[PDB]
Amino acid sequence: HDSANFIKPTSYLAHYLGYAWVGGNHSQYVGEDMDVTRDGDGWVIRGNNDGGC
Amino acid sequence: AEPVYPDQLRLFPVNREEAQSVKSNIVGMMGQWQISGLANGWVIMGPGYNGEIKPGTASNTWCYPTNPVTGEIPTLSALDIPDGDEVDVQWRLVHDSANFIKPTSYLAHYLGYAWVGGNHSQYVGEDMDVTRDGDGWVIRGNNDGGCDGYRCGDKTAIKVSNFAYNLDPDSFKHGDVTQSDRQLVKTVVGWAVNDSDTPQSGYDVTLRYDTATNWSKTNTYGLSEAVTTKNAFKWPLVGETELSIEIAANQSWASQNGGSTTTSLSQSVRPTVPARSKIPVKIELYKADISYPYEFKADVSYDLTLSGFLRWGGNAWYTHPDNRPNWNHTFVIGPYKDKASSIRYQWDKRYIPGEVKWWDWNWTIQQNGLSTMQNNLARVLRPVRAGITGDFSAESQFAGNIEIGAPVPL
Repeated sequence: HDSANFIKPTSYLAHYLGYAWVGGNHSQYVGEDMDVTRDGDGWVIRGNNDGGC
Repeated sequence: AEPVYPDQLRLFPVNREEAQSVKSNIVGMMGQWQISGLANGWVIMGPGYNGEIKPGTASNTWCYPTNPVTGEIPTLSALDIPDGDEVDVQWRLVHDSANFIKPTSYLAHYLGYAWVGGNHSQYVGEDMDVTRDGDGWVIRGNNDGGCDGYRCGDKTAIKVSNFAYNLDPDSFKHGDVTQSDRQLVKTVVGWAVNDSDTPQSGYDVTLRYDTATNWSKTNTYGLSEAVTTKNAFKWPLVGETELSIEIAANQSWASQNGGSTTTSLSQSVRPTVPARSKIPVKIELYKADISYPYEFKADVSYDLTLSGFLRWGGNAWYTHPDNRPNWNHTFVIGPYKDKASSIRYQWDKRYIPGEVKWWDWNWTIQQNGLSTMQNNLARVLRPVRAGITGDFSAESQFAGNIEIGAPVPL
């Protein structure tokens, strides 16, 4: 849940390698508007998909 | 950045990540089509907007109070039970109304179980019957006379079993060990002769006895194909004859599983013999039944099982069923063993929506209040200490004997 130390660097790493749509619908920048969820024994971080794009 | 407990929230500071971390609880606590701000231009929308979090502005802001409090379950002092045997201690434990019967009945009531009480009172935990059943105990409301209500004859049942003891290291003692029904297995006698000028200790005699069992199972399948040709010919001297040719092929597959278990036991003697002397030895093995008494001081833990049907008007199960189903659940009152049976683990992890799989404690906090649930759970989980005396017995065990004799000069 650390945005400045964990969420931003990993999103930027994914962006630099060529992955698409690293971000949420409520911002224009990489690593913004990201949702964190608990799934099984791990965690999933993905951009918010509410509204339209 | 910091965990947020929903019971601490107040609609007067709340980050977007904090609001998203606890989303369903915040959405459930606001009216439909209500819009309130979070912080730094972000606002959260109520039901009908599907809980969307989008930039906006508002004067009504959610705000975690400047100094929130910790909601840990308090720890109480131990309860002392008069000394006796295991069953006496259990009987004294399960017949305490103020310390055992009331807290467990209130815990069952708070979770949504129906009819926790007897017919001769209007309050929870009153008019309860205690009975001895097998290796455990059953506590249920008295069902004499009549009652008025939908399925008022289906009283919730509380069951106690699987008692365990955590001994104090320096308190255990045991008495005389006695044997009965002794049957001989095998014996051996021998001599150790030393004719040198120095003491010698290089001698060894060993007796060992083993038993074992085994099992296996096998499955087999197969196929077969055959072609036959038959004709008739006339050959010199033999005359008419019949000639038949057959060719065949087959395939087969098999699979096997098995296992075994072996029991063994051995005895050895290694004497030291003085110079110019001899020593006799003897080893014996028996089967016998063993008995001895013991005593100690320990801490008592047990399993708690609740059985009944959940109320239609609301219950604490995380799916919130409304068809009045029959329910069973077991708690372990003591050291941690599993997540599904640990009250403390579920209570501590109530700020993570993905960990709520058995009981919804935030619902109970909303229904009854934080301090009421804290005190009830503190009374439920109170430690218990007592002194124990008992008896041990077992059939068909092993008994041995090893002897070194006196030296005889050569």
